[PDB]
Amino acid sequence: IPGISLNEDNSHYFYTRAGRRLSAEEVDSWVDQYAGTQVKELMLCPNCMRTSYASQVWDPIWRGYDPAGPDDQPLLASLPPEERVAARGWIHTAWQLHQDGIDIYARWIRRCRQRGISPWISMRMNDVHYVNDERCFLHSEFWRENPQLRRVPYRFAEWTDRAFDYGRAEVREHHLKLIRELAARYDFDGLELDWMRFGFHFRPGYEAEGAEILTAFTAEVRRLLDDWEKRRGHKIHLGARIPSRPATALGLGMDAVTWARRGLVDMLVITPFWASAETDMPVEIWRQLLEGTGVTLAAGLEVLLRPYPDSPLFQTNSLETVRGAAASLLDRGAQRIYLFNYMDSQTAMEDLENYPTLLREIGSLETLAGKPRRHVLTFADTWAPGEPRAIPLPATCRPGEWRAFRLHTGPKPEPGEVIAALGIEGGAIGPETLEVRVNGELCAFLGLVDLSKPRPDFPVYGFSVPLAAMRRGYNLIEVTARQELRFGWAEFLIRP
Amino acid sequence: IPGISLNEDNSHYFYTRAGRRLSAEEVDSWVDQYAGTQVKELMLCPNCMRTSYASQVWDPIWRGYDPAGPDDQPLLASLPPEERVAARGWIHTAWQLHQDGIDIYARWIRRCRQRGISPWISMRMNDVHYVNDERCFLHSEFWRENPQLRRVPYRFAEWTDRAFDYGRAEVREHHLKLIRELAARYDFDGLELDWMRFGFHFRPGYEAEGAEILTAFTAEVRRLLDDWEKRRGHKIHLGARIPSRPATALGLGMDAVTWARRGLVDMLVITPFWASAETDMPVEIWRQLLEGTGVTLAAGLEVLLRPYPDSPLFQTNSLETVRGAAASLLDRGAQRIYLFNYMDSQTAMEDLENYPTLLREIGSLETLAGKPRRHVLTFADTWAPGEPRAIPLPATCRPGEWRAFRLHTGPKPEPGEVIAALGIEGGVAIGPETLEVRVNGELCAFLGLVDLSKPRPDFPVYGFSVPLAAMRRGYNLIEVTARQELRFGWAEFLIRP
Ligand SMILES: O=C(O)[C@]1(O)C[C@H](O)[C@@H](O)[C@H]([C@H](O)[C@H](O)CO)O1
Ligand SMILES: O=C(O)[C@]1(O)C[C@H](O)[C@@H](O)[C@H]([C@H](O)[C@H](O)CO)O1
Repeated sequence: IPGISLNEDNSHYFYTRAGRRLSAEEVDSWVDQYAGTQVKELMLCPNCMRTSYASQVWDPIWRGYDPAGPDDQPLLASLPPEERVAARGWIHTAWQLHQDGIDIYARWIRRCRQRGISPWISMRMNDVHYVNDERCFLHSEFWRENPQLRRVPYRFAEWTDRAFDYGRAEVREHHLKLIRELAARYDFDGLELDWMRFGFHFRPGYEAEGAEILTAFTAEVRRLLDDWEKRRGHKIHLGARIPSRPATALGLGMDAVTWARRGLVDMLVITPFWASAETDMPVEIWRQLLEGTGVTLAAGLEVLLRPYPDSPLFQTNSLETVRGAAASLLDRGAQRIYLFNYMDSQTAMEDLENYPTLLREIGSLETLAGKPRRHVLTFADTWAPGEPRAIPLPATCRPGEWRAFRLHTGPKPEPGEVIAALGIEGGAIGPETLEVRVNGELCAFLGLVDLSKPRPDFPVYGFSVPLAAMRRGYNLIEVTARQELRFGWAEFLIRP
Repeated sequence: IPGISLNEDNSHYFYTRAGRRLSAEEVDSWVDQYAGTQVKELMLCPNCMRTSYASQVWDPIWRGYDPAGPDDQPLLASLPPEERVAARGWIHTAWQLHQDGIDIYARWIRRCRQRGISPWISMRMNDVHYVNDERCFLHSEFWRENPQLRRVPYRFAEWTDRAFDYGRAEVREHHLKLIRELAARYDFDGLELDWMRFGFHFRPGYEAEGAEILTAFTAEVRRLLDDWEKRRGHKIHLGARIPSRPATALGLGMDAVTWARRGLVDMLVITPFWASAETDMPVEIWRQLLEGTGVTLAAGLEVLLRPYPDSPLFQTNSLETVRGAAASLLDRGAQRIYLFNYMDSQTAMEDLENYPTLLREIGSLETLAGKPRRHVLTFADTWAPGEPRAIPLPATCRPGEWRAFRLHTGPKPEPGEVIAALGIEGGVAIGPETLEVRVNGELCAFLGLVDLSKPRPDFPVYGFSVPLAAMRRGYNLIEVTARQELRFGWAEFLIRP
């Protein structure tokens, strides 16, 4: 009964259905796969710097597009020939829908309402994909012509260096124009301000003035949607995506506790940016901060599952690791599981065969109960400028030294097997090279563990955990090495 | 004004006044030095595992002591000779006070009231100094006979591995006996439960059950003081020292937000353990957490000022660096600056001549305005078991890479000089263009080598002149890129109005 909020990105549908000539019936069929699942809300993203619909205030993705022309036309000249094909799929499918008199977002909203799903619009507030290519098709002409509106003029080390500065009245006006348009065009249940595309909105050093500035913006948005409530005759929700820790969120000019205490929002999605799902987020701290405000707190998953920022492995979550992250977060008081980049194809779990089951299981502790789950150690990808970073892996243990890893495993396990699994990097070990304890109790050596994906490219060794040692919430692995060893992977496997 | 809370530890007075014969008048005079300062409360600590007063429920520090005997006597046997002298100064002075019918805490409490100072008792909840020496004088017999009550039986790698397990009913009862005696013997304005000596109270992995346990314990302390409030005829406050970040505080079984919301405590002191003062603590998050509770939030300073955990430097704060910490934390909304280890001698600021000035300035922005201050980058020394650590220094910048440091420098500077000062390790001297330095994106001019007064590193510190208008209220962001590989070991803002 917490349920699932699921995000469809601005590009996916147009890329993956490219070359078909979609009937209204096919377009509608896309909502149906989520019908009768634990999905309460579809968060339909219509935009990056450009819209995928036929906007009158912003650039549609096809601004500059010659439908009858060759791939190397001006709009696409800047990509290599292979990506021209990919990008033209998105551009051409979205344009061809428009020419057919099909508004994909109005169709999806109307289909959502018929199948008993609450339809949301989620707006990217500051997308910067491929801003290293200034002639790139998916940039607004507003962006292209106003380099003086970028947050970091003195350097280009990162895409977020060329993000819009919401410190500028013209940047806030530009984004308010789209919001005004979306609220007039579409009869949604909720607008979501996706601050986490890409989370960086201000000059470095200006984030405190920043926090005042996004609070006043969110209030003007709330007052706008109030007026539309009278025009639509129903309640219209305002939500926001924000970083996973309060100090990083406030540090990036997002004071959500103020937004919450003032009734500017009624839903908040704590999340990482992209580099990995966080399996461990301070949900109970947020619940205390948000107490009495009646905001829905949603715990945001990402599709990738990676042990540390510099890992060369890029694989996704499986049903077992999502079950792990969901069991844990629901257990900490998350009032929704929010999925991002978990779409029906291309950007999606690698075990796509299990997507129907996933959408029917991870919205409730009751449906995850007695089901195999995996609780993997990852990291927070997002930090405020100069904010000290806390990255648990990789971690070297010298001989005679102790290291501890805490992992949140949500509800006390059902009867069955519990394994503490540790990945060792650099080419190793015997049964006594590690001494392993969970909550102080000695674990038996099991041997090499045959992990299914996601998995590291180095040996993972299993330690058997006395079932009685396992506790509700955090469980503490404490290891000592008799040989210098570097860990690059840690999880609990639970098999009821 | 927010003002100052100042903690007197359980051993300092007895050590420093050793061999004097102390009359009631001299004992009282220890308070007077704080009279007319910005100090509002003195936190009088009467205990480690042993009491410094003549307890009837716990071991006094002199349990086993032969007053007439030599230094080489059972109680002191375990120390080497030159530490016997020091320990014995504490033991004999605490004992001799008692023998003369002087209850030092009763005299200090009484004298606090005469001087307009609010008198508090601060209990050490789980002191573990020298638990490596099971024979040591300062351990309780209860601790010595009951190794099965310790929080980590399977290794000894840290003093906190031999701390009491507050998950045991026997450990709670042992600690509640002292509290019950403290409330009956001393008519104090408040009790502080100092959890932060040494912050580690539960078996590894038991910290969530721990959280319910310390809330229930706190609640019995409040119910006990409610009774004494009727007996004594005035309000008695209850406070706690807890970690500096709410995540770390809850991960060690301290759920202070529950204590506040339920009306158990009316002062929380956020603090490091010891290894350094934190110049940067999330005061705004704590104020949001504590909103509408009426709890006083005090920002805890320690006397050491060190740049990273592995630093071999062990220099203290100066007046300039406490001015800096104080300006910053009051400007974020601390309702008290709380001083631990800033005593009148031995455990003291190294520039001790400036102690009277410090006590009349750091408790208000008004008394800090117009004064030179230093804002130094340090680190948080305390982290919950398995909790990932965020430690900004040292930081290595490769040629063409950028590195950011955020330092909270409180109110916008008055007109004057603002220096971003950066210490570079590894026996390198840079040029004026080896570093490009920016503050809130504005290009800083090269000043040269800065002449720092202590605390200072033992490597060169290079000054960058910051345009005044660039300096912002609160956090100010140093961004640096190196044209040669460098390691930073120090960062600070110097503000000279
Ligand atoms: O933001 C993202 O994490 C992402 O959703 C990932 C997805 O795999 C990719 O196809 C889209 C796409 O790059 C944008 O929609 C273009 O604007 O972006
Ligand atoms: O905890 C501390 O930081 C400290 O207060 C520091 C001080 O410099 C030292 O003298 C005392 C003493 O070690 C205890 O009082 C023993 O019980 O400890």
